Amino acid sequence: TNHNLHITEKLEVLAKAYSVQGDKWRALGYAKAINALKSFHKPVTSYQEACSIPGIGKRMAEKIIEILESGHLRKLDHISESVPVLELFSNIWGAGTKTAQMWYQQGFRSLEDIRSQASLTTQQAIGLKHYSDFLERMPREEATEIEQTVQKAAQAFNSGLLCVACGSYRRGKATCGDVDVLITHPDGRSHRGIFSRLLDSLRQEGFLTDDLVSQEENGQQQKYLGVCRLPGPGRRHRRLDIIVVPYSEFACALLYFTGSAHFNRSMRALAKTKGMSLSEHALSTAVVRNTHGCKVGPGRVLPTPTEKDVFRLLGLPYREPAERDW
DNA sequence: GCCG
DNA sequence: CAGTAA
DNA sequence: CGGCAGTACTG
Ligand SMILES: O=c1ccn([C@H]2C[C@H](O)[C@@H](COP(=O)(O)NP(=O)(O)OP(=O)(O)O)O2)c(=O)[nH]1
Ligand code: NA
Ligand code: NA
Repeated sequence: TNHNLHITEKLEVLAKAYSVQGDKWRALGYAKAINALKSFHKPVTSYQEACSIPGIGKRMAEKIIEILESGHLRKLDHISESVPVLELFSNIWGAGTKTAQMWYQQGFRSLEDIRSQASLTTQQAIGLKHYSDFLERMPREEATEIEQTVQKAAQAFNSGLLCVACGSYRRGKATCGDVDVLITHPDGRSHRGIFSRLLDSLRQEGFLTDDLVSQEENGQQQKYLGVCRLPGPGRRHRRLDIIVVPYSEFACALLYFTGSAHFNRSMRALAKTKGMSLSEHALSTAVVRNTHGCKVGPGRVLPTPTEKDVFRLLGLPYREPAERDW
């Protein structure tokens, strides 16, 4: 359906350069425009037409028309030579633009440089060991197998636990970057202490191979981010994210964890225009903010038993997970 | 970068 | 806290 | 001019 491939391919290069150099708001603008172009019904053929599309302004319009007339984009030719190396480094899990830029300034140019000379955090060393694996997407059928491994282990010590795979899986994608498993209990209390029992059970059977984020000390753990691998030959290491939530938060946690990320941001932005606030925990009304958009007063939580309730309270038509890519 |  | 991530 | 989402770990 992308009727503007020659344009977007060039804009994506520029967008990625801004992102990895840390100019996140400018990169957000490019991401907004690129999506608007991927979804326009026709080839965009004029400056006046390009401007009419939400997310495209005068500046983006004159880049589009430069591409159309000449097949090239002058700005690409002056992208810093550092950008491919910065992208290489920031694809290490646990390293972002700041770390990538420091490693670059220190003279490193390759993952061999990083391995042999760089200071690495515990997470980054795991990211580097699984560098290729964390860039691959698994078939969704393997995500099912991972969800079932987690569900069988959780339900072995409490059969009442509800487990649901979210993210790209629940949105129906053919491949998945990780598996996002949401766990809750329909009664309202038994979700306490389950992380400790769950993670121990998945470690005893050899399924978890490394931990990236897991605060197991004080019992208030909300998320586990780590690495798993199914048994047998031909298996890769896969990213696993688990969250455990109170039942009263199930609809908002499901909404958050199904995403997409841009869908969540657009929904939360709409809530803010209404004096409301939407998080993974709750939809709140009568939220008080200052002129900068920052919360200065808490509001009150609205009951949201189902995802449909959240849309309804925001004045929105319900959208099925497969329709939430943007 | 866009846009209110 | 800054950095990174979901 | 200035916001662009709202959260949870790490050290
Ligand atoms: O910045 C973010 C990132 C993720 N999220 C939510 C939405 C996202 O779908 C969910 C899971 O995050 P993932 O990184 O797993 N993204 P997703 O599952 O959609 O795609 P994939 O895992 O296949 O890359 O967390 C946000 O709200 N903000
Ligand atoms: Na990274
Ligand atoms: Na995911």
